Amino acid sequence: TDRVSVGNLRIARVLYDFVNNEALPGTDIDPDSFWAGVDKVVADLTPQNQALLNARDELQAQIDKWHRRRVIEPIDMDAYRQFLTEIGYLLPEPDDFTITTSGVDAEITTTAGPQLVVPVLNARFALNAANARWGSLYDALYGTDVIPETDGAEKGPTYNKVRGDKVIAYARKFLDDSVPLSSGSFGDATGFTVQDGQLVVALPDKSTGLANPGQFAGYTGAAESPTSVLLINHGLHIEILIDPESQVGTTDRAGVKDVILESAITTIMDFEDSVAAVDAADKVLGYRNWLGLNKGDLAARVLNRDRNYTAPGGGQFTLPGRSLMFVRNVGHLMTNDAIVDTDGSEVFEGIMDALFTGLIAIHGLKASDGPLINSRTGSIYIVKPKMHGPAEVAFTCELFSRVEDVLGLPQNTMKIGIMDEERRTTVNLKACIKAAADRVVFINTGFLDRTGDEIHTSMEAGPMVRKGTMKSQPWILAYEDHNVDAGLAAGFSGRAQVGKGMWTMTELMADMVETKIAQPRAGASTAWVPSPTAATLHALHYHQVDVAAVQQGLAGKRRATIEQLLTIPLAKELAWAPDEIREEVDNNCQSILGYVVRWVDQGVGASKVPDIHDVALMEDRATLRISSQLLANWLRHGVITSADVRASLERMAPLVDRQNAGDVAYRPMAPNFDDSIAFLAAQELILSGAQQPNGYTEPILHRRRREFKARAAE
Ligand SMILES: O=C(O)c1cc(-c2ccc(Cl)s2)on1
Ligand SMILES: [Mg+2]
Repeated sequence: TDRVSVGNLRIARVLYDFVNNEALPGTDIDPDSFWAGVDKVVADLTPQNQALLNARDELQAQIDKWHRRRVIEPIDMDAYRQFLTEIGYLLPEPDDFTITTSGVDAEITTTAGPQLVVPVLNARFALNAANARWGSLYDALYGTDVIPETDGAEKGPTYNKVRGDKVIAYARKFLDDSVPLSSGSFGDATGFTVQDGQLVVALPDKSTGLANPGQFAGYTGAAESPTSVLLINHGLHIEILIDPESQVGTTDRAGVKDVILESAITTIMDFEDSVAAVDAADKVLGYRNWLGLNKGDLAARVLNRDRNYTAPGGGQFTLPGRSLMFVRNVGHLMTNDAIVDTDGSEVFEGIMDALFTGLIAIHGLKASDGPLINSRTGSIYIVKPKMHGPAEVAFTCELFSRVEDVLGLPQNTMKIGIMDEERRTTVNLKACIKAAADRVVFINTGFLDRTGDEIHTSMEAGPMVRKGTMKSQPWILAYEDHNVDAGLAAGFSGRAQVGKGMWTMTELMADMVETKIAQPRAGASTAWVPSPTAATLHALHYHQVDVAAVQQGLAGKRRATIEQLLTIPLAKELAWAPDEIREEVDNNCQSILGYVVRWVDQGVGASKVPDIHDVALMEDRATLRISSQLLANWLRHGVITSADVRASLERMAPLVDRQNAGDVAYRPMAPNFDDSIAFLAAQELILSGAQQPNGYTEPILHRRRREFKARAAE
């Protein structure tokens, strides 16, 4: 074949060449000893990796049997919880502690703000995310529905002045609320001056300074009529751009051209649920973009330089122009044929990701060719998804230690962002944080994956409530609060991020601005957004809410009990009219088909996907886990029949077809269903759902995408 032998490993040539030619030079790692390290790490850690995956299985089987041997009305929580304890699912909670993680950048320890997640296989997206640290508020307001397209203020082929004026008024209001003047409002401002280290704002009748002079952070141009004024509020920068000669500036009372907000403070470059990578060629493409980002030479459009300002006093300084990058590795489950052993057995992809994304990240710790791209404090930031419990966390930390040795990095260089998205992590969260107490830089919650796990875990208990209902169930509200509580009690405030989930409705920005404010109000120092535009709008929330104060107020509170966490989301007796059952089935089948068809046919793992009511959603692969699990649960307990499932898939497929009309490379699923690899993938996810380990959709998706790629190669 086309593989390179390195001890017991057989490495795909594309990967071997990529690493030797592009990734290794400049790192001062001996190529030969790097590869020997790969072979030794893979050999040493593979059995523990497999042991952990079998443990998930054995635990799940015991819970399955517990439910099946019982026939009682409601679950006896006391009994249930004692059972989870005996079998090792629920572990004892350790004593209080404070995390000791060190060498972490300010963006993570201190600054509260939006966090972008983007598919690393899409160079354009990744570049846009990296540059999304600063974004135009005017663009974000004019371009979306945050300013209503009421009569007269609608978006046309060209500039609407009525609408522009609403934009301007909106941002004036933001400035008054965020950086208030001593007297009067920015709405009446006439000009900006810097007089002896102090900001002077001219009003029609008088002039005034800031109510808090310290929020003045700097300017550009001459103090006597600056080209911009830089402000700071809750650690986030705001920049007023001054230019009376611009399209918008000409019509403005102070000649203001735009307001620029520091938005995406950090970004997660994603190798997991937002991308489709099923072989060596797909992995190399992702690795190559990750390398381009870290070397700062990725182009598809390039990376921004830092921003230059004059201090208020008159000196000079500089602010980062790029979002600080994390990478999200895949989790413990999947293998990938980018490397096989002599037996033909695929190597664990999570193990490979640590080695290769870790190797590659070394470049971000040094000079691009300009200044060094990423971490100035010398850290590598890796998000590790889908872990179940503190043993799996300890394993990931040991994998990182071993990689650090192979790479010649100081111990604890590789920091860990722990996703709390699996039930066995949730109920043992404190122990999970403790297992990573010297590497952890965040914890984070989310709707989709965690709900998918909830469904699979109690699959045998009975029929679950509908998908839309899940978002307001006691278990999940408790899960959200417990996560914040565990983080703050572990000393995250001032040290590590406490993060919340993605806003998926990309076009519903008015709704996001209205509702997402709940997350920083709950003490989240960060939350996920789908686009640079959403990052700029969500940044508004951090100007309104003092997250640090919120966190300080929550300290010491125990707002969720183990009993609440363990409250299974079972439907009541006879909860749904027949029409309601049908809507939910259609809803879920459309969700699966819509996402699956792009994934299997085009290898796209994230995009704006129209839902059943044509609302544009940007969800990752976890949308598949939840939908397939709910349908599998409804089929399992006799809520619906296999003909209902079939009929819905067939009803939804043409709909998904016409929803993809704009796409030149799209191939329809209807009417030849059993010919469409994608349609068959969607069906398999449902009918085999209950048998997939923890409801994970990767084994099936990966197989079907590989099958599609093979067909197309003929
Ligand atoms: O719903 C989620 O959890 C989620 C959505 C995404 C996205 C990846 C790329 C985008 Cl662009 S949005 O990542 N996680
Ligand atoms: Mg997830």
